[PDB]
Amino acid sequence: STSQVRQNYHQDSEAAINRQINLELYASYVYLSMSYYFDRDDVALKNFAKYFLHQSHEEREHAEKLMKLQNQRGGRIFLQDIQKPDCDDWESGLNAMECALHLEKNVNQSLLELHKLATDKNDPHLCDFIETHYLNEQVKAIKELGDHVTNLRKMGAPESGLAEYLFDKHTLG
Amino acid sequence: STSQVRQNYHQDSEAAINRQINLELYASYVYLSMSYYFDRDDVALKNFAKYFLHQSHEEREHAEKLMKLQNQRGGRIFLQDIQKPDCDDWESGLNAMECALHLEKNVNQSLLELHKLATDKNDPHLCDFIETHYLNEQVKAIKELGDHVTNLRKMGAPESGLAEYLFDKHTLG
Amino acid sequence: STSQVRQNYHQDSEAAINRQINLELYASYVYLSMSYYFDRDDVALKNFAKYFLHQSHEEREHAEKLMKLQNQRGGRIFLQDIQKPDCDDWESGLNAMECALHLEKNVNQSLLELHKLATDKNDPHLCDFIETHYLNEQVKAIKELGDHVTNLRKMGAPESGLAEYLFDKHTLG
Amino acid sequence: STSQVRQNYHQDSEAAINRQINLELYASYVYLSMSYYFDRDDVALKNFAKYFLHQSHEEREHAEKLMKLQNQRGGRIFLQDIQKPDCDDWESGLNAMECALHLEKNVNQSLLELHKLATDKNDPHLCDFIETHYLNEQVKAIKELGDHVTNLRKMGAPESGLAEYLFDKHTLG
Amino acid sequence: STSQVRQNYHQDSEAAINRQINLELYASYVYLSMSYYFDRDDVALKNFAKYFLHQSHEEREHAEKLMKLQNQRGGRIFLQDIQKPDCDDWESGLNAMECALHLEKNVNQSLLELHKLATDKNDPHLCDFIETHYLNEQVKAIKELGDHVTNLRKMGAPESGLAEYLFDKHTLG
Amino acid sequence: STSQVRQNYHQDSEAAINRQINLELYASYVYLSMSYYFDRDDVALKNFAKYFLHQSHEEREHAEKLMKLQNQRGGRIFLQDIQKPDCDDWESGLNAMECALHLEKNVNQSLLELHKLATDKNDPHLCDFIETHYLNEQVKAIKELGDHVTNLRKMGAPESGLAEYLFDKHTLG
Ligand code: NA
Ligand code: NA
Ligand code: NA
Ligand code: NA
Ligand code: NA
Ligand code: NA
Repeated sequence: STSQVRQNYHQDSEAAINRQINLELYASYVYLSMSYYFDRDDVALKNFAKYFLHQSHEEREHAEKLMKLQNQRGGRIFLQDIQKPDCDDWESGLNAMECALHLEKNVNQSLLELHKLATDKNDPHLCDFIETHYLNEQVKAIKELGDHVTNLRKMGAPESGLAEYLFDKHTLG
Repeated sequence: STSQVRQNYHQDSEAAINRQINLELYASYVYLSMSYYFDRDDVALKNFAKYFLHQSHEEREHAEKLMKLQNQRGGRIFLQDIQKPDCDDWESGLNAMECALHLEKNVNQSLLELHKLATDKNDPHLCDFIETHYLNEQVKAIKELGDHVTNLRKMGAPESGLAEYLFDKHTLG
Repeated sequence: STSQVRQNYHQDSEAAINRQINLELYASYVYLSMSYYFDRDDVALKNFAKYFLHQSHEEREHAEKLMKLQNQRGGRIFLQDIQKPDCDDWESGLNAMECALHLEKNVNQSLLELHKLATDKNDPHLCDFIETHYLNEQVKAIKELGDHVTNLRKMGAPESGLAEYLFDKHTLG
Repeated sequence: STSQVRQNYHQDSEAAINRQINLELYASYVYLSMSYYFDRDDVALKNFAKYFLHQSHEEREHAEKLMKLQNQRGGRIFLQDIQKPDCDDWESGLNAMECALHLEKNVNQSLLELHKLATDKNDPHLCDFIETHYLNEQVKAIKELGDHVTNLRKMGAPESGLAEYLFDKHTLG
Repeated sequence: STSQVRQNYHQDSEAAINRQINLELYASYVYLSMSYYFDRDDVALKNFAKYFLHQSHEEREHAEKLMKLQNQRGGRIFLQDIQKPDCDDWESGLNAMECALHLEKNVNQSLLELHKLATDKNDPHLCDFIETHYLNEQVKAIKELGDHVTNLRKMGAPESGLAEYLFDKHTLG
Repeated sequence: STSQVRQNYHQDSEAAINRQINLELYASYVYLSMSYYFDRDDVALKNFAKYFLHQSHEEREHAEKLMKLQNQRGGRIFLQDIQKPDCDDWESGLNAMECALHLEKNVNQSLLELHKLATDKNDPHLCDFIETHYLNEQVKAIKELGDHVTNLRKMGAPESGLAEYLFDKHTLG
């Protein structure tokens, strides 16, 4: 019943990897919802739409890399429903960037809890996998979203529709 | 409240497009689950894994094209949870191909019901969108999966593990 | 007497690196013996021979990288005899792949014990050297050998000589 | 007052990163002083001058990478005076290489103390940043300077001015 | 004790060159502090950060050219501590440009005092070195910073965060 | 039990080929030990290290060519332990070259005894294999090592560390 490849891979780590797969698929779905909000004819910011669609595809790659890790270590993937995002209408480019920053901090907190579990189960391959492929990516994503929120607030968003239009052209274009 | 672009787009068509978006995202998730089943070390058929991962990414493109249509016609996308697939373990390459054929026939039946609704609401742009981008794609997908099931059964799958290995190398490779 | 470069490098870590050098040279020698078994005229599977000769040369590179680490940290290499492999005749391609999987799991267990010693002696350079250059290589090697054993058993090896011939041509060729 | 990006970044780690920035800027300044000592007309070893000027520019890049890390994690850089180096006249190429080895061991000891603090504050992103970008660089720098000191002493430096001239041409040229 | 190359190089000129080396290293350090202020997530003007980091590296080249001059004329470099800059937080892009203009005028006044000393000691090689490599560079730097301050004030900085964002994109980008 | 390919291949020749395989693997291991001695920070002669590592890899190719010969003639390879080299510390570049000359003369004496056995068992294919692939290689290796020992002794090694440094740069570089 145990996989012939499994070695030093605790059942609690296997279950935490399955929960992280679901959270990465959920973040992919939130960014897909934000992307198509900015494609609506009454919002119409195409480079915001492009930026969040690229983030949706990168979160799906993060989930597929954890599914490959679960099979490489001999664990078994167990998928759950992907809940729908908490908003349908994201209000403004600034509000969506602030929601993305909040989501990325939540994903980063889950990865730090997974690292702590891997360290407590003395699984250095899993600790290094999370440090190499996920933790610096999340620090860079959080710093980029914080810079975007700071620039939109300083330019006068959300009240200034000129600010979001020019940020869409000069920063996200 | 009505979109400034909306013309000849009935609320029942808008709701049926939202249900089809969810079904395409669900099919993407079923094929992602099949792909990583064939990547397990106790199944180990890499070209089956590749074939179903490519199908998962194509179903996500089908869902994003319907989200773009909903915004082009001035409807509003409403997302729902993506339910987890009906199986975790798909048994054999033949059983997964038969499950994919069943899923693609279900998706095709939903598209034929959407076409019938668009014809009854006299929406020729939506009828042509479904004929141009979805109905022939589904007939081709169903005929390719039927050919794969026929070849695997004739070669002696699922009992012959030699049959699935050589089908993985010569048809899916 | 202490090297002028030595810093934060405990004598127990130096001795464990010398034991790991010997185990990597021993694994190189086991794979060289398997390679030339499959080159015999009464076994004659050339791509099995090639696959194990490539593994023998990669294990010698693993040993030379640990010898370079021992000199970079100011430890002193102490070599021991390389024992001959436990078998002369490896029986079949499936039996040799299962023996290789067993050997790679043993090498991985020794590397996990070396990581635990480096963590207990607070030597983060040595922990990171082992995570960066050895632990993911071993997880990938073990998953590839597990996939090869699974495919050979499903195709009907070792009893089916047709199975090993076609695996040699289509997977290892 | 807390940065919007800050997560899992303890104030003691932030202060230790500010001290390491100052030590890397101080090492850049020591190597700049050594470089221009070997450019004097009464010392005149141009490849020693080039080697230490390249080391000065690499230590400034090490300091700027830690300043970028401090902003990526939401800490605040606080700069201090850069003290002048302990020598004006470095005596001979061998004495300067021995002083560089001593300086690089001091920088490495400070990085090992920073790693230990990051491990005690459970900050795996900072532990991995220090292992990935600093600890192996320092082990390589210390082993290269130890090899240079060994070769200059064996060739008869500092008493043999022929030894330093030929080392400048054949090893540093 | 006198260098074999020294000719027509007065001890007061040698000491003034050592003070100018320290001032160029201090200006390099002020611009490095400004650069990383604009890289903070709550300021986030990347092209201001790039512009001041380039100025920091050019001031270090100005210091190294004066160290090369001191050795070419047979004087002896004597380094002093590099004091930390007068600010940690530079407030806004306009305030940092005004501080840079003030710093460059101070550096230019020191170079004009060095030229006057070289003229009073009848050292035409040193007068021409300062005119050729430093005085026109400083007039160009001061005119460029004055143009930047004028444009930022006319666009409405520092109160208009839109002004600094668009200046960062169109003038410094 | 006799191989279907075996013809004119006496059991005493088969056993002598197995002993020569072990001696070539032992010489590979002695040269690997010499290579990493010259990589130590207190010896630090990189081109001596490179020269002996290349010799280690060439002796492993000599052993693998005799394993291929044993299978081509239908004999059975029987491997034995590879004993560790007689020294851990090789003293100086001259002493290691003299030890290599002694080792290569021993390998050549074993090959001349194998040729004499093949001639006494009237096995001209094996005599020609040894003349074509091994005897002139050994005469060239012994003459090159004798030239290296002569040059190092004439330059004043081992007492002159300048001699070994310049031989490492001009002859082995
Ligand atoms: Na992610
Ligand atoms: Na579809
Ligand atoms: Na290995
Ligand atoms: Na450094
Ligand atoms: Na300057
Ligand atoms: Na040989």
